Amino acid sequence: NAMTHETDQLYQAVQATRPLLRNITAAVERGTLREGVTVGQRAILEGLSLTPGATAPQLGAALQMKRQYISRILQEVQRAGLIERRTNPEHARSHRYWLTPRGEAIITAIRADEMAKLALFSEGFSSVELTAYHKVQLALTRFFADLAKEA
Amino acid sequence: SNAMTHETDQLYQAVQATRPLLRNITAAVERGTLREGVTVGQRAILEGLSLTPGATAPQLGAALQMKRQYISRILQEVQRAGLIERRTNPEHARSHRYWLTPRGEAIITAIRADEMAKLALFSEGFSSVELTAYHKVQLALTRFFADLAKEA
Repeated sequence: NAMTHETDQLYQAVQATRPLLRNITAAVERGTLREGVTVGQRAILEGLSLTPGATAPQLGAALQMKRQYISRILQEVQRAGLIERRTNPEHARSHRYWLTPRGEAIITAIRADEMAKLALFSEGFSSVELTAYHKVQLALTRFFADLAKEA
Repeated sequence: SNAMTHETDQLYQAVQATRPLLRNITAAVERGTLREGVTVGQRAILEGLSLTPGATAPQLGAALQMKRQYISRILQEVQRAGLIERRTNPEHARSHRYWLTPRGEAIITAIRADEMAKLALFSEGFSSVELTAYHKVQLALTRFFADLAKEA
């Protein structure tokens, strides 16, 4: 039973993952709507910022999102003039997408606002505490993945 | 890039892991629950009734932050499996109140013992100070984003 206090505490942290994800999404949306876009649209803009010229299937794999969802969001951001499609002379059906200057400006603004807010949050903790958070967060992700594949 | 960029880039990567983490937790938990013959959703209801014996379905819904349709579906599954029972509510007949059966009790106990033993295995890889920092920052982040969502 010597580990009980620690596992009770860790379980409480693990249980906060679900409300945390809901709160991240809702907080993110506050910032994205100021730039006229949704959270889902932001995800696609961030994806194309990271990999200019990606295909819809590639974006789906990178963002771990279903084809249907990627397809809908691509249409929304394209209609809004935030991305453009260029021809793919190697494989014509493999449509490739790039941010437009406006889409670039929007995702840049969103990211700067988000990092400024993360900086605010971080001011309340030592870098040692935050580094421990990161290490444990990633190790838990790994740990549960392994249990799901193996146990 | 100002002096905080390294730290916020790292924290951002941690925040971004929240979605695959929740997926992986759910998948890992399901491995344990199916060994005792139940699903993850069924486990959530058994755990809720373990914590508050005699709860109503709306009370469980509020405690678990789940929709009434979902709670209703799961309550039927566990009742059909003989894991919970409904008792009469002579104060408000409409307000059905539920309790674990001894079988439901055995199952959720077994699931919880297994989950905690696996959390202890994980925890062996870290100092208690690291894990405490994780808990503190986890809960502080939950609050921080809640506040942004309500206020910004």
